[PDB]
Amino acid sequence: MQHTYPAQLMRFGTAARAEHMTIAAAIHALDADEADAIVMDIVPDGERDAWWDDEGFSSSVTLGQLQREQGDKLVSKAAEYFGIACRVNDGLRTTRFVRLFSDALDAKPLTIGYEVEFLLATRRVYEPFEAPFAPHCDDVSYGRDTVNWPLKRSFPRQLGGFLTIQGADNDAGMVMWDNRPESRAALDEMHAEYRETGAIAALERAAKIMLKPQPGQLTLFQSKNLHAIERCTSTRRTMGLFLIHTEDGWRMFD
Amino acid sequence: MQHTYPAQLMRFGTAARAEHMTIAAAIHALDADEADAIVMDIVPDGERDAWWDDEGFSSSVTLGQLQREQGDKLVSKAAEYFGIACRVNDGLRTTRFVRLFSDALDAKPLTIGDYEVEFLLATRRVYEPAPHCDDVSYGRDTVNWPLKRSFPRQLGGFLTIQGADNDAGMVMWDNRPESRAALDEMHAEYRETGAIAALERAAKIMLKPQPGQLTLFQSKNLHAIERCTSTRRTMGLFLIHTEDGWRMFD
Ligand SMILES: [Zn+2]
Ligand SMILES: [Zn+2]
Repeated sequence: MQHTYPAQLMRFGTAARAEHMTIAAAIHALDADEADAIVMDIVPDGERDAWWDDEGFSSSVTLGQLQREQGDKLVSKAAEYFGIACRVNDGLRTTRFVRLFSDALDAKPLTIGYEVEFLLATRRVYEPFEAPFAPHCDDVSYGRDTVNWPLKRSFPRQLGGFLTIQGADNDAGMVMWDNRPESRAALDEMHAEYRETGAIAALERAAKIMLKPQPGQLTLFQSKNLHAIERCTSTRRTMGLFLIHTEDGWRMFD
Repeated sequence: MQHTYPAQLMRFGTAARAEHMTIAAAIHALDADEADAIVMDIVPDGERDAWWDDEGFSSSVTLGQLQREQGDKLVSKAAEYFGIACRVNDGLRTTRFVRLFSDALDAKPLTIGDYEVEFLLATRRVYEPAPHCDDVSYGRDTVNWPLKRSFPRQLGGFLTIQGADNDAGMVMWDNRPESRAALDEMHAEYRETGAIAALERAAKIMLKPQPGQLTLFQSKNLHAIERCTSTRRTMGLFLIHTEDGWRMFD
């Protein structure tokens, strides 16, 4: 039997439901399309540093970075990505952060193929950047090189999960819109519309959820929805990964 | 003081030479284009199984296999190849077989990459009862193959552990196909006509590696393994002499 934690469950256009839930229950609600985001109070004050300094992080290419590459550069970056994951996952799988999900869901690292593992998770440092802050979505199928990207299947309930460790001075958080771009090319066009026009005209019609996750909070959300992290005024630290629910069970990757 | 061994040194059209050399000296003779192959007596008759059974092999995608993949399957098969190399190379580094080269040449695994990751070091091969050549740059999917430099003195190196009863060996021709497309074209001629016309009057070397012998050769030359009547077991890798030093991969 599992720990329950204070949770706020958010759906577009609706007041947040406040409940005490297990991690597996929050993840089930998302996978059932019963929530767009859930924010949970996981780590109490004073214990936040221990999750970051966890010895399993000790010893970085992300899948989102791998997806940007094309042709021979995608072959060479895939070699870096998969070669690295194997060096670092032995440590990551022991982290309290990764164990949150392996325990709750019986999750395992996503594998390709012999089977070799995707990278499990990343610690993320956000340094002050004076920009709009950047809207993107995460979908394991969204390689820029459509032909040569080898994960061609989309999971409509793919989740992002990140635990906030240090918050920015200005309390920088996340905006999530009711908009799901259909492909990497669609996001890539949206980026060009932003840089030229300062805006994304399609968004002025979309409902948005603004989230300000605090130190110790885990934010779980449907990562296919467009979203963006606000400009930070000082250092923000988070740890995160993504989840997909496969025929063989829950799988984790970053 | 490094080990010294009996070596036979072959060169197209010239008499086989009998020398006695270190592994480093044999490799440097090939790398100076002063031999096409060298066969050396390395492992004494009582000791061959122990090389096969080295604990460093306790743990199957090769570079040659990866080369034949195209498009998304190339990216997927590359993920498998580099992922496996990460798993197994720490063991492989400790094997007597890999150490022949890392000791002789200060060789290291070939790397690719912002972060450097290793190619697979070596493989043990079991043969149970079409000529080709090996060049690191000869991926079939040329636009997507990331290794663009050809090394003219690329070597293959294999130690024979168990020989076939019919004493099946290796033939090399003085013929160096210029890309994977050239090789695939010759394959289409062998299949469609029953030989490769260009090879008829080409100089050839016939090798008959025995158990305990190391065969080092210039792998860009077309070559073929003769058909075996019984089980043949070998351990093998390739060498290229890069800007950074000698690098091993399979
Ligand atoms: Zn995201
Ligand atoms: Zn060969």
